[PDB]
Amino acid sequence: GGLVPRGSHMFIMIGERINGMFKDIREAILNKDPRPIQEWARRQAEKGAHYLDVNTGPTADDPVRVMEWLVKTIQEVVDLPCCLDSTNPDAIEAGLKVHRGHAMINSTSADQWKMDIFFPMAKKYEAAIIGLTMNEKGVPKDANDRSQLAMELVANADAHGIPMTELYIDPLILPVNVAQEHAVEVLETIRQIKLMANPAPRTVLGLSNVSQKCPDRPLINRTYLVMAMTAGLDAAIMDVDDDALVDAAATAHILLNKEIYCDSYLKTFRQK
Amino acid sequence: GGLVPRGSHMFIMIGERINGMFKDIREAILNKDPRPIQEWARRQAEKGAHYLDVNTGPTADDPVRVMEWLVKTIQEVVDLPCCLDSTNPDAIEAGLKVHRGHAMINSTSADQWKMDIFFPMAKKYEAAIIGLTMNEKGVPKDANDRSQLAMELVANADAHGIPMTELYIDPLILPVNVAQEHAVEVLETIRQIKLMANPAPRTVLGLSNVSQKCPDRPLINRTYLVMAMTAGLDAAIMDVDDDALVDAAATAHILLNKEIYCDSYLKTFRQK
Ligand SMILES: Nc1nc2c(c(=O)[nH]1)N[C@@H](CNc1ccc(C(=O)N[C@@H](CCC(=O)O)C(=O)O)cc1)CN2
Ligand SMILES: Nc1nc2c(c(=O)[nH]1)N[C@@H](CNc1ccc(C(=O)N[C@@H](CCC(=O)O)C(=O)O)cc1)CN2
Repeated sequence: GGLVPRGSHMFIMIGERINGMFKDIREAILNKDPRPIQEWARRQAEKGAHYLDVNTGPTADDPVRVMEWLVKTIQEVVDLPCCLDSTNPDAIEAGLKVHRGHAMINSTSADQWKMDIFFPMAKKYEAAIIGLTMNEKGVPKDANDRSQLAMELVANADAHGIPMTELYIDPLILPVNVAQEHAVEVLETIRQIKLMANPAPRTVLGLSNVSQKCPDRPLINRTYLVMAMTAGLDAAIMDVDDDALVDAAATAHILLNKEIYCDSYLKTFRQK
Repeated sequence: GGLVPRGSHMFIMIGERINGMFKDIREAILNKDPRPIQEWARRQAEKGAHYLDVNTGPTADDPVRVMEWLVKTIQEVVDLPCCLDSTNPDAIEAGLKVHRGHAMINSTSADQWKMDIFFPMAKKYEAAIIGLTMNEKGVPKDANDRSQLAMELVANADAHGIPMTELYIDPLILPVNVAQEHAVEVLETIRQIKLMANPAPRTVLGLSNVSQKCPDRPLINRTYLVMAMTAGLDAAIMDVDDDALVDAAATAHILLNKEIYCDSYLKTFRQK
């Protein structure tokens, strides 16, 4: 370490776009139209996503059915794993049941009853699992307070036999315009997490959160991603359709010496 | 700390452009034409530089006279301090003698006879001083080996009564295409330096080195600057004419919480 990364694993890009918070996805789900879902699956895959996040959004429909449908629909057209994005454990498990390959669970909080439910499920289905550094008492402001919750996630994951390489800790980034002070604490938390065990737990962020409902988001997203990667970030749920963002990531990845430099590294990175 | 900065000092931009390695500067110096020097002084000032680097470049002329002339010529049209960029101590001192305000000396190596000459000169003229993490044995590859030389710089500066706030340690960045492995070690060195004393020594880089004689430099420069700033960088000799670079810096500066967020932060940053 500290800033010299222990490993050289490719940065993991999790395409954010198949998420019922978006109208087109919400309506495709309403009309059970698989076309918009498959279009976004293909697009994200073509941009180099390693996982596709899958989030039902708000719905009065049975989320179990919706999640199932999304997963099957996506995996019908691309050979990519899903990052199953829900607080509903039955929605998650339904997705895991029809999922081809190793999925990612998104996510468990540091709440004990959440951990007790989600960890055995990741173990059972051999899925990676995201653990958010938060509980019912809320999201901690301080890096140190986030880190405690991180420690608690590590302990529980390990207690379920889940390897650290399968555990992705999310310190929860918040919009810089209304929660500016969090952004730097998150960086420091990422650094701390990378110290917690050997091998270390991985780290992940909902990157776009940092600019949500801010003006001129693309600059802010790509700046923060570079900062986070520097701090040790292993993965991000992010807009893989943003070419400038992915260029930024590929450049940081080279500058961290995790992939051998060549003149065509911007392309190389997207294939990896 | 660690990544949460102790302070909130504005990032220090040192305009790189008045440097005899550039033909127009070299020729302005040859013809003793003050116009190109003053033009670049004004331009850089308008882009928000806090210092202007001043480097004679290669010349068969008396560097003492050249440096004097450059400093007077620059300060004739802008109210900015100079970052006097030479290995010739008499060139440096000549510049310090005619310099208006507090200059920066660029630089001393960790060579003992260099330190013994340059440190008393900074003290005497009340100039900030850059110390490069290198000596006659060469530039160390490892962060740890760079850090030792950093430690030696701190010790000597302190032994001359120079405050840490006046000492800028340069771990020497090298082009990523031929010395890729250095870039991450430099980051780790910056982090380490920020730990060496209280208050900590400052840090600085010749940023453009990272892409020198590489294709598509602007992306690489701005990515690395963001990484370096994240690691703790306080200043950089850089191309302040590169708007994308300065946007990148301003965004990182906000994300580090060193300046209160507002929607117009890209402008705000350039005035500060
Ligand atoms: N583990 C984890 N999972 C997450 C998040 C996280 O943090 N951590 N955060 C979220 C990450 N995904 C997104 C997806 C889109 C946006 C986004 O920004 N949406 C547009 C929608 C615009 C439109 O509707 O057209 C907006 O402006 O609000 C933000 C985060 C959801 N999942
Ligand atoms: N303390 C310190 N001082 C420094 C450096 C450093 O590290 N540390 N490194 C240098 C930083 N300044 C520059 C200025 C320009 C360029 C640059 O890249 N020049 C163009 C010139 C093109 C042209 O001639 O038109 C090029 O392509 O080579 C690189 C570093 C000099 N001073």
